[PDB]
Amino acid sequence: HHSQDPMLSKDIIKLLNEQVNKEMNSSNLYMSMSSWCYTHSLDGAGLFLFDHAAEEYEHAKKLIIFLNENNVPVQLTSISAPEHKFEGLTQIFQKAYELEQHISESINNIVDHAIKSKDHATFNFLQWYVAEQHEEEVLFKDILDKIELIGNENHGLYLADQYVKGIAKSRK
Amino acid sequence: HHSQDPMLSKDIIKLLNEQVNKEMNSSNLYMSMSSWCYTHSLDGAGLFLFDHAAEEYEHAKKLIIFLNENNVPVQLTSISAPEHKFEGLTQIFQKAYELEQHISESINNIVDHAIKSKDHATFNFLQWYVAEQHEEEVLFKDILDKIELIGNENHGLYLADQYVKGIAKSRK
Amino acid sequence: HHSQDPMLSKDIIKLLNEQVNKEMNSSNLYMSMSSWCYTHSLDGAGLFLFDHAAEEYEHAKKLIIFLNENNVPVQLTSISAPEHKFEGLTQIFQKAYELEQHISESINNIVDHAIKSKDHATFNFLQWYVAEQHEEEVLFKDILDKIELIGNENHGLYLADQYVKGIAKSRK
Amino acid sequence: HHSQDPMLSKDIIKLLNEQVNKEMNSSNLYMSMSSWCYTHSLDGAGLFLFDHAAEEYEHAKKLIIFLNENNVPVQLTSISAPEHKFEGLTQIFQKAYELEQHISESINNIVDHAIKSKDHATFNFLQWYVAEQHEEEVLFKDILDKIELIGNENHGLYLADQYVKGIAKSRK
Amino acid sequence: HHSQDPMLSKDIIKLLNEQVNKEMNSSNLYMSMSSWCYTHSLDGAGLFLFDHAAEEYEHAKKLIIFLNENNVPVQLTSISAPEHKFEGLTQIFQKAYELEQHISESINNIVDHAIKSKDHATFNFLQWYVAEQHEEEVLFKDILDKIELIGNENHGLYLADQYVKGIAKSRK
Amino acid sequence: HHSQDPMLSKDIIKLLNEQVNKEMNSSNLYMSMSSWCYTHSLDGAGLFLFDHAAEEYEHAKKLIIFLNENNVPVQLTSISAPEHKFEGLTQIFQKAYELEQHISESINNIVDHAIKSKDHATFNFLQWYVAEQHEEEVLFKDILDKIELIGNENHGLYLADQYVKGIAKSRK
Ligand SMILES: [Fe+3]
Ligand SMILES: [Fe+3]
Ligand SMILES: [Fe+3]
Repeated sequence: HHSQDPMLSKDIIKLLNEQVNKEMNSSNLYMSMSSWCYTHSLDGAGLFLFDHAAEEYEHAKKLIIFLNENNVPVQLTSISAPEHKFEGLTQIFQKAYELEQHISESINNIVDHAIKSKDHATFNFLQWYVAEQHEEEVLFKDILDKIELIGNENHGLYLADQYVKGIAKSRK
Repeated sequence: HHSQDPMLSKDIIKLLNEQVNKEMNSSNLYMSMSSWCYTHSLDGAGLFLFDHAAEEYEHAKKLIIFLNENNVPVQLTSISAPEHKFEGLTQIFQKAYELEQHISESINNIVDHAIKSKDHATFNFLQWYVAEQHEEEVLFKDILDKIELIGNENHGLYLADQYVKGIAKSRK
Repeated sequence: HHSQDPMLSKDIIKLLNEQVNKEMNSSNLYMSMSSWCYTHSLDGAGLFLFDHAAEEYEHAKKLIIFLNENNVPVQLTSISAPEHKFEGLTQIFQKAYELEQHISESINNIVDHAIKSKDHATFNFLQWYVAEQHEEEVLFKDILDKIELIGNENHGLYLADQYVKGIAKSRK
Repeated sequence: HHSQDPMLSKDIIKLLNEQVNKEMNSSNLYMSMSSWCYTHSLDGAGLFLFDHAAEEYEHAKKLIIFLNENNVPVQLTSISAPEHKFEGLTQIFQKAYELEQHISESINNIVDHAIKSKDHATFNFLQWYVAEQHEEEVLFKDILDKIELIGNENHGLYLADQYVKGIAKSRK
Repeated sequence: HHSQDPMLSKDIIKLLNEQVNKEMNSSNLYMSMSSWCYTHSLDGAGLFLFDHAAEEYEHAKKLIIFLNENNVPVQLTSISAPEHKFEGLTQIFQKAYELEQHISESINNIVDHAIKSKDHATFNFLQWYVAEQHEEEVLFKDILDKIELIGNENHGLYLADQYVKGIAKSRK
Repeated sequence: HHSQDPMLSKDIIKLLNEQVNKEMNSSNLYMSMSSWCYTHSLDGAGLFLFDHAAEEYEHAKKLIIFLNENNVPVQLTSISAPEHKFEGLTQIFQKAYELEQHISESINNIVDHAIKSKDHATFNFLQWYVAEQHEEEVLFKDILDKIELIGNENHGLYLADQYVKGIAKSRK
């Protein structure tokens, strides 16, 4: 039996497949960061990072669904082993913010390419992912600002972790 | 600051971390199988395997949560790129059933090691996973039985797919 | 008394008027394909196609609305008689799939042209149309995939027409 | 496979098909009339005529449904480009009123022919259409009467348009 | 303490801050136009323009919120004293329509610069403003059309004002 | 057509017009203060100051409405560019408190003048603005006291910002 060919172009397909893989690699990094937090008495950040990892996995799932609906093969490659050694809460969120910047940029690249290809079906699809990612990027900026404002004198780590715990619970 | 040590023993920790990575590998193989289905007109199987893949990741997450609560560092390894090429619906489900059999034995091995090293907190936490995994294994057996009963003469494939679609929709 | 000039530019105006006429054309072609179906015992496909025709005409209306609100005169041209002879269920849905592909492209062209001329009012207006059209194009791909999976052995036509009836009942 | 032959007679079939084409032609004429009004600061009449154009299209769909149900092929022919230049509001509604009288007459002719041929299934079907068309004819007569009562010295045009706008909102 | 850098580029920041100040200038011109209306017995126009001025300030606030969330300093300049003298209702609405045209182009220019520098978070945030501004521009076109249709012979002004009053009350 | 003259005296008119302008200049200063906060990791104060700016703009709007109702021309002059450089959270609220004192005094001056002119309509109108302003002045005193009580050792800025954030949210 004959199945219709992929409804997207080759280049867009490769970009989307790679984006799936990035979100999965993010999801695992955030779980590793979360574990670091949980095993260094920072369960606030641990919870926050664990839930954020599931958001990133949710993005991968949504990209997959869009691939499936366009009859495009999802070609999953490996998910890299995440970094597991960290210096502290601040460094974790500094790395997290940098990652979220990289992810926003990776989406921009696909969106841009959609515009050049005049693939507006894909452009239109992504816009929801653009908006969501922007809010995530802003969130990590805010958390990082806050961790840095509090500092790590005496009870500062505890205060930071309680602040993040509040965000985790708010965003449920 | 001092954070308490891991509350489980070295050997249990190794088995549990192995199982997390194993569930993640399975999850991605199911995603790949799902995509094959979606790109060969079998959207019922497609959906079924997509939802099943998501549920295997949920198992990995549940193990991670248990690890975190016990102050055990999660050790996420690289997740293997799944097989992308399959011969047809029957062979996907034979390979899936065989995988679920292996996952059931993996879990049995951890539970056995818990009994033997007298870790009943772990024994007890795992029971819920034993029961859920057993239902998943039976389900794959039943799907395979049905695929084999229908055959692929004439519109056997369509019928098999619609049947699988019904299962997927009833489980949501 | 003086009425404000058209709020869109000449090129955009022409492309939008041409799209109005094309949607009217496509509506009539789907009506004709629907009638073929109904007069050859395929009332599932006849309903589906009738309701789709109605929806093409709704797209026409929405374009007209946008033209009116911008003080742009609507220039309806002749609608040519649609094709009325067809070879069968598969060939109708093959043709309709190709028409949907062509419509998706005709819209991508308008959108590109909006971007190009910085008419973002019109870009923003079209995005709902891009989204809807994508879902229609996807739907015809899925219906054509299912018809080809089922085939026209024995009661294949019946099964395929009943599947399409299911779709039609579901979309209402 | 054998599909049952048309349930209606040749003559009725031709008259119903030519009525479908007339209603589609009317719909487009009404759209063109609406556009003239919207582009000459007469949005009351613009709305009114657009909505009336949609209703004429619904009449065409209902005739098509009847044909499909009787296993009669629908034969859509060319729909001619409507007139797009008009002299003013009064002329538009004079021309519309004349068209509605012609529409009423063409329906009367089909009903007469059903009686002659003792097609009472058709006669019975047409009754709802006779009733609705008479309501539409009266409506156009009433709007024309009001347009002629108001005049176009001096803010006559505005008052007429506001009155028509009131009707459009009331009927929807 | 270190606070993260502005998340947007220099050129976008300049365009956005320019737009904030531009919306504030417009807002005050609308307030001034409103007052002229209120002091020349045109309280319908008065209300309409007051509410519209308040809504332009809301646009400035929405831009500011976006700037704040991106860690971009808001640069508020002096806001120009508006024109206080006008010739009449028609000339107020001609000048208002011309302003809305300019505001629509200003926004188009920012959106275009976002596409070009691949800032889609900004592109995406702005779309909502494009759509709202388009509706505002159409509204001013429609009001001007109506003012021009009614004229100012006899109680044309009263009628125009009452019409505008109706619009203002329906939009609250 | 003849419009009634202003129902207020010249001196009161000039005072009220100036008060409109002061509240607008306040609104923009508070937004500048708010931006400073938001770009120095103080989003609590940023939110609080942003919302307070909208309260000040609301006062300007209410003064405007009273002018309009008395047939008094609103003669808007420029809104000065606000200060944008600040040393810290304490200095911001020290400047804010001083401003609120100046604003309370400016209202007293108009109220006083109303008493001397025996303009009791205006005296009565303002009393609501007197009460509101007094509560605002007390608020800034309280916030300033609190910021000064907390200090800016280690985590003091964070604690102050969280305290203010609590007020912002309370007052919504
Ligand atoms: Fe399983
Ligand atoms: Fe009148
Ligand atoms: Fe505007």
